[PDB]
Order: sequence, then structure tokens, then C-alpha cells
Amino acid sequence: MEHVAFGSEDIENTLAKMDDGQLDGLAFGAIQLDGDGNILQYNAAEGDITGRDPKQVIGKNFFKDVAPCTDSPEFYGKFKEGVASGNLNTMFEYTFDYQMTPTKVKVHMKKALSGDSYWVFVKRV
Repeated sequence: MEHVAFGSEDIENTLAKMDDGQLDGLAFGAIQLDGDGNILQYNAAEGDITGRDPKQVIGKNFFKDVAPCTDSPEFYGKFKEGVASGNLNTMFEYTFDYQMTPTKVKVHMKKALSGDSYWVFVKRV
């Protein structure tokens, strides 16, 4: 698999080199979002946690379409304050419960080395 630890201080440098294929070798869920929350990349481990098919959710809006349970001040609110600011680095526990067995996760959101893109990293707790 691809050798990077969840929560590493330089994760955004490591992931800058990865295409879709390599992203699927990570030990944790990874989603790349634009500044509006649209999904640009979604890896296999994320699909394993949530049941979503990665190919199919690319292009959908994470907050409006895919993950309405995250449309709250505690998740989306943190994201949109990060985008507006141009900096984002926060880690918190959350429960994902939309059309799925409720599943408790650790979430890490971090601004990418790109441009106007943002990472959401997910693992089970």
C-alpha cells in the first residue's frame, strides 16, 4: 500500500504526487474537495467505510448531495470558514449516519498544496 500516516504534519506534500490510483492505496479515507465542496477525488478506503462507489460520487457536492449529515456548523461550518480564510487544519470526531449504519469516525480537514482545493481524511475510531 502507500505508506503515509493519518494526521501526518506534511500529508498535503505527500499527496500532491498521487493520481487516483495511488490515492486508492492509502490506509484511510481521502476525499479532495473544491472550495464549493464539490468532490474532485474519492478513494477506495473511503468507499469501504461509507459504502459509496467512488467513481459515482466524483462531481457531486459533498455537503448538499452526498453527506447531508455533515451540513452543520460542526463540519460544513468549519470547512467554509477555512476556505474563506485560505487556511484549514482541524481534526475532530463525527458520526456518519445518512442511509448507512451509524459509523463513528475521526475526520481531518486540511487545505491542499493546490490552488483552491481541500482534503477530508477519514478513519474509523
